[PDB]
Amino acid sequence: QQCVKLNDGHFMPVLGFGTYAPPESKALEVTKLAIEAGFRHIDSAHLYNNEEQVGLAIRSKIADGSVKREDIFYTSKLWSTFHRPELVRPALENSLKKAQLDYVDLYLIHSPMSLKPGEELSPTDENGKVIFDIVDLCTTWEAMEKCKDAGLAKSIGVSNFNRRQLEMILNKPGLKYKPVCNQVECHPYFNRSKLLDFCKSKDIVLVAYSALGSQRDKRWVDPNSPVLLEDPVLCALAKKHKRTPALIALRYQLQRGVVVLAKSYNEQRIRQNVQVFEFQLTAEDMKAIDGLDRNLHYFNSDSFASHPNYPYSDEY
Ligand SMILES: NC(=O)c1ccc[n+]([C@@H]2O[C@H](COP(=O)([O-])OP(=O)(O)OC[C@H]3O[C@@H](n4cnc5c(N)ncnc54)[C@H](OP(=O)(O)O)[C@@H]3O)[C@@H](O)[C@H]2O)c1
Ligand SMILES: C[C@]12CCC(=O)C=C1CC[C@@H]1[C@@H]2CC[C@]2(C)C(=O)CC[C@@H]12
Repeated sequence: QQCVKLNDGHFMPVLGFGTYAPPESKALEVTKLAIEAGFRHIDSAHLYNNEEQVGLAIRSKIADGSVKREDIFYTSKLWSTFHRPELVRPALENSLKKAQLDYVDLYLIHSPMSLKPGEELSPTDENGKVIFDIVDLCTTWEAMEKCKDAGLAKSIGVSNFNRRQLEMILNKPGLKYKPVCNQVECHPYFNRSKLLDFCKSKDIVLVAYSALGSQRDKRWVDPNSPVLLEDPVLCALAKKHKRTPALIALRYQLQRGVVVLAKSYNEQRIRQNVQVFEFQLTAEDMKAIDGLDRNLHYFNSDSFASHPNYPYSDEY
């Protein structure tokens, strides 16, 4: 409903539902709850191994008449072991086959860190470092363009790119389509203000994940890291507005022109998150939240920090 117009003329709802949870179905149940609560933008990926269940949930809410297909904005992502140009369309077609849909609304390069092709999601060496691939990302992008022209994806964009990595695509000779979006880690402890200003200058929408502080998976999160939603400024703002620290975090993104994802597998929290549209943070609230920035990415593991194209080496 509240939507941004993408640089390709398509529209994306500003609030999105995060479908990923740790390997520990449930995806089916909570995705239907999300749609029932009012979410229209649904975020999945090959990586999540949940596209059958998320696709099922969406089609179920269309079949029962709750929504029409054109009312749902469905995103999947090309996994980093499928960057070689010849793998891209088959990876999209397989995503579509799993979801049982004709097209995705949005197909993303999940990460700028190409990995060796194969059946493993993150092939790693004896030293825990990912086995990386040298495929030119511009050729991956050209294959994404062809997926858009084939009608298999209404829009195409990227995820986890820094400014440099974005400029590589933007500066490609023969570029047909700019990415519509860059989906990146973004929250009050890592607000990406410089990258956000850059994206806006290029008509690229910044889409925030881990907007509620991440699920803190022991596999990649520093257990030392502060819990975002325990932040005392966020909790003081929540008390002032009679909302919750989660709502304060989501609303912050909306007011700075960031499209925001929120994962919840809890029925009460799913319904709560749609309340982000019900209230407004003041100019001073926003400045206070801006002051929380610690440049803190919660995804913080050697396995990927070792990768030559790790986006967090650059200033932004
Ligand atoms: N492109 C990428 O590389 C990338 C990376 C990470 C995530 N993502 C996407 O973004 C989505 C969200 O990111 P995220 O998974 O890191 O999670 P998140 O949205 O930051 O959520 C963190 C935790 O917040 C809790 N929560 C939700 N609403 C709450 C509320 N109102 N009050 C208190 N707690 C609340 C949830 O726990 P409960 O489930 O118990 O409510 C959830 O596990 C993912 O599911 C995925 O779709 C993409
Ligand atoms: C979640 C993830 C996937 C599969 C896996 O095995 C390990 C990780 C941890 C690091 C994540 C990566 C996805 C790519 C990320 C988001 C970036 O662009 C920087 C941090 C990096």
